[PDB]
Amino acid sequence: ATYNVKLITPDGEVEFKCDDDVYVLDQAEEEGIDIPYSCRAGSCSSCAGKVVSGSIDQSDQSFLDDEQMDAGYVLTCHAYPTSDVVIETHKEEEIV
Ligand code: FES
Repeated sequence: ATYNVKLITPDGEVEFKCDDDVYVLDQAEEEGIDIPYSCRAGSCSSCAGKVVSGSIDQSDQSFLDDEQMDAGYVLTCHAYPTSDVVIETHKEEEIV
C-alpha cells in the first residue's frame, strides 16, 4: 500500500512513493525520477538496479538471471514494490 522505495541513484538517492500495483519507474517519473530506462517490454540486456533491502516482485521481465537476482539485483522497468525496499539504480554494467 504505497511504500517508501529508495533508489540509490548516482545523483545521491531518490526516496519516493511506489504503489504495490505500479512499476518502480512509472510512478518514479511522476516524482521526477530519471531512472536509466530504455524501453518497457521486458526482453533487454540493460535496465537494472541492486536490491539493497526489502522485497519486491519483478515476475514480469525476461532478462536478469537467478544469479543476478540472488546476488542482489532487479530489473528497473518491470518491478512491483511489495514493501519499503531499498535498491540502487544504474546497474546495467554491474550485472552483465
Ligand atoms: S529497457 Fe527494456 S525492459 Fe528495460
